[PDB]
Amino acid sequence: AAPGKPTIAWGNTKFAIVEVDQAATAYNNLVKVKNAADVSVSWNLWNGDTGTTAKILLNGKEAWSGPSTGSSGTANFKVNKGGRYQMQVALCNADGCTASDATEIVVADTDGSHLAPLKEPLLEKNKPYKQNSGKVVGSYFVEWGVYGRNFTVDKIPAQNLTHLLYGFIPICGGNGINDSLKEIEGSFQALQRSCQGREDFKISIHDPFAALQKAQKGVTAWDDPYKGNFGQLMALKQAHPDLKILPSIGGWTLSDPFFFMGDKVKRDRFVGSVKEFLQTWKFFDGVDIDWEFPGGKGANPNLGSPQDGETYVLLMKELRAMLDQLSTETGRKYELTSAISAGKDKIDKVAYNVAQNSMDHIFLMSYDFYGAFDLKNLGHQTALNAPAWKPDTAYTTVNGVNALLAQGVKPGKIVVGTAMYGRGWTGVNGYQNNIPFTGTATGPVKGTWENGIVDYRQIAGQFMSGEWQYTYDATAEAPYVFKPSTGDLITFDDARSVQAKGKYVLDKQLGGLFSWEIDADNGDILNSMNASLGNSAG
Amino acid sequence: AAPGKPTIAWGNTKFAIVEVDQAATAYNNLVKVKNAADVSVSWNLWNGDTGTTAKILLNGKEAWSGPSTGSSGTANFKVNKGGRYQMQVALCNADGCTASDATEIVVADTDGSHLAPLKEPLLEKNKPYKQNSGKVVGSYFVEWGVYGRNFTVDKIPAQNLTHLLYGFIPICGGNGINDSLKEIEGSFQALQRSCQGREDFKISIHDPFAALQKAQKGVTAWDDPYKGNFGQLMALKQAHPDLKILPSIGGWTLSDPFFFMGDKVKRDRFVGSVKEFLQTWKFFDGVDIDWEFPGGKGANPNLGSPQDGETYVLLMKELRAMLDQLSTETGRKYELTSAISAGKDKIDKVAYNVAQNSMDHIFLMSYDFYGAFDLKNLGHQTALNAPAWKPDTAYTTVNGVNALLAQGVKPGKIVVGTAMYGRGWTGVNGYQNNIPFTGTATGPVKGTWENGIVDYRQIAGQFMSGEWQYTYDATAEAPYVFKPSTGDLITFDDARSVQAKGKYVLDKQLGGLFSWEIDADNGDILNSMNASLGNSAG
Repeated sequence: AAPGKPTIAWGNTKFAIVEVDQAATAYNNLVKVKNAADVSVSWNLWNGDTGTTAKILLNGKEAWSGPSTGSSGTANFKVNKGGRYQMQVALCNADGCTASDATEIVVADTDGSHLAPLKEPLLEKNKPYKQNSGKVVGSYFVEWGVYGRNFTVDKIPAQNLTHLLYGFIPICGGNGINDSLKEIEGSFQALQRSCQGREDFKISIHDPFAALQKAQKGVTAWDDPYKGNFGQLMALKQAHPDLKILPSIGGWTLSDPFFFMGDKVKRDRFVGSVKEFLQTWKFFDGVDIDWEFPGGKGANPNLGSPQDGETYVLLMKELRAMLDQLSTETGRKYELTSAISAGKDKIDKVAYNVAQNSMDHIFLMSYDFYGAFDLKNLGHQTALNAPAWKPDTAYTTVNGVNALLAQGVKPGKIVVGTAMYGRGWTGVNGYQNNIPFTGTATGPVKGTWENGIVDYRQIAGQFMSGEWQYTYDATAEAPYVFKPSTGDLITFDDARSVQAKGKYVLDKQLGGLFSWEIDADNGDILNSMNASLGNSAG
Repeated sequence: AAPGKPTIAWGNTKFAIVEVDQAATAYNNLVKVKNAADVSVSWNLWNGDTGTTAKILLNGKEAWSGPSTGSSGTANFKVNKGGRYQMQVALCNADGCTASDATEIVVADTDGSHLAPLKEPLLEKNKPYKQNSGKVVGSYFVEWGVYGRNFTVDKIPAQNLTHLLYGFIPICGGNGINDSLKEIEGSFQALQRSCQGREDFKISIHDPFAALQKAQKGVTAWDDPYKGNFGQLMALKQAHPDLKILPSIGGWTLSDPFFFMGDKVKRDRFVGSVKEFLQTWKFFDGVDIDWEFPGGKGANPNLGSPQDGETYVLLMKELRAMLDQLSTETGRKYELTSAISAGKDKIDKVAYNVAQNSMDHIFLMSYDFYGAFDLKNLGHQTALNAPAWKPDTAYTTVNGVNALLAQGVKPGKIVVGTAMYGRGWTGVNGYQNNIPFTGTATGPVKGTWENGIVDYRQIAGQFMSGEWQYTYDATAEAPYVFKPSTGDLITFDDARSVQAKGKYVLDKQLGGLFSWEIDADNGDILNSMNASLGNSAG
């Protein structure tokens, strides 16, 4: 007669293709890319003839086969695709096969193929939109917002975005390569711990704890291979297969390494590490280059050179050539984008009309025009246009857009930025005709996380009541709150300015809108971004 | 300054003192008694000075110590007591110690020290009693009731018992030693699989799957070392520390090995295997010996000898001497009990007046007096007394008790049995004066699980309506249902007969009441057992 029915032995059922070492702090030791997961099963025959051949089946397809020589057995085999499988053990003899009940096993991959969709309800005032305009709707998610700000991937109103940028992936390098990090306590040392044993000019993960190890909704079990931001990004991708997730390389304190990329040896090393990073972390859909800024004038006063524009253009052609190869090997579409300065002075330094051919989108940083970094020159930090009182204002969204169009950049490539925070000053005095902006400040406003910067959420929450006057400047197309008693003044974006920006994009045929940073919004800014571009309410 | 704060690495947190191999069917390979569990921890220092010495603390007491030579570490140490501990990793230097947040680890033992109390609500008609009479209230739980009967440890109304007997632990041995098992399909072969490589005359587990591996409430996780009946018995003991759990060795089909114990070599081997079993499975509180029966007349017609009574008495003195040693080594009290035949003919074969000195309780099997095993002689299967119509009836509870008292057994040692099932016949005919019991049967009643036997629950549920007449015989003190049309007749115990038995115990100063088998009751029998002995309603 046919063999008796085997019983799957209790044992581990979660295996990984890409493994994360749990007692490793250096990137190089933290991640192990294998070709396949090593799976193992054991069975007991409590009752009956043990058959003559034992088989392991994954979804009814044989993964292993061997002689059934006893009451218990163990099979070791390799699984090369991530997913959840129904595993069965079958005992066979000339009279037939007897299969065990199925046990589900999990083969993890950076695909997020083994995960359940992270599908969370929209919070605060976020409202549902359908992404039907065909315009980009983007925002940045910051790796460190998981601590004090406590804004985790599960809180992102994901259906309201087309593009999610992850700030920020660092470039390895010590003294001389990453000095701007030193201004932030423990930041420089964390990068040297993460980069131990790794070559300078290779990409790494800044905070491996927040990125891969912190338990977050959906990746809370001890044995989940991927936890933290990466693990929830994999799951969110299961839930929204259309959302493009781009790693952002660079930023204000992480831009120093780009200034050395004039050396091709270093550039090729960098480009090869990014190819490797995308092959390691499969849920990412391309790369975002946030070099602040070719020519200098970023965090480090000692860097900047006239060669910068050329290295920038070569870097984009080369990344594009590696993304094009990756695309054809994998069958996916990889995007190459870049966040650039909106100042005409910085735009002038690069040949965007040339660089645009390697790029999918150009994220125009049309924010930070004015702030507590300047106490003498007050103005609208993100206005579309120049104010009435100073028509020649240099820093304007339109000046930014016009500079690029002038170079020959196609309008469709340009994604306009919106701020989800305001910048302010305290002690504004000596203003004329009631425009506090004509006065001078004595300091920076008390901020949410840090001085001079305020989360929109808190602006919306506390500063639109009490002594706070509110004015919507309709010439510049920008709002501002002012508290006369203390001279506190804040420049920010609101649902109306965002609407002005959204209509502008439509009129000029620009590419979409993006914002910095999603954690700071209460939903008003994102709702407005979606609405103004013509996305349908869901 | 003091070291930074370490982060416990994700990893296994469940270790075992006594380990169960998960791909082993033979008792000898299934269980491994170690002196201590082997515990392991890893940590990462994401931020700060790694200190100079690393320590592992279990509830603030150091378990391991070593040089802190980096950002990550691993400690391996031994824990010798089961329990749940708050584990912390601390980094120390001359400026102070910095302790991690606590991670709970589980060190499993057969104590059930690592488990949460299995504290389940009473089901069906079970009502709560306080065990204040000081009388024994016992019942048997059968290992195989977990399948078809589907009665698991979580369904036992545990607060309503003083003693729980687990049926049945087998004695190893093949051809000639365990032939009675052969009458039950696969039973003999299961014992040979369990006993592979183990000496004849050593105790084993019949069904290791039901006993240790079947997922049951409270022991459902893959990594719980103890699942099945044993695992839930450990947990139930956490919940009811006062309930005595006794393994029952023997029974109807497992009694054959006792007949060879006249050879001391075999007896000593048996006694040593039981000491070992109690040291392995710590939630057990002594041993129950169910030798059916010294002198023969059990399942095997080829066994029985006049020496049996002597071997029985020696076996009890020797078990007692090993339990007395175990008690003093552990500081616990171990009970030695025995289930014996209530027939005067079988009682006469042993010197109970002598054996009683080694025994805590004698479970008098005052049930099975009559059944479908005899179609010509009908009678009350568990009556206290003789019926009016046959005053000389041999098989009676009182005849059973009287035989022992006559031998000199102390009344206090005697625990009277109650049935939680009925035995019946079909086609009763030729009865006189309306007593179906004066007729003859033609077969056995259709039973619940098997022919001739009915669960009380089903008697209570289906046969006290319809054509079923009901009569309570107040002379014998026993009820019976009869269906005249088919001649179906059933003898059983009910709440009134149990009350009669309970008052008898009180009057005669007997030890308590016990029943066979708890799965079959709906609560009526147990309620009555508790009530009749004078236990207070809770």
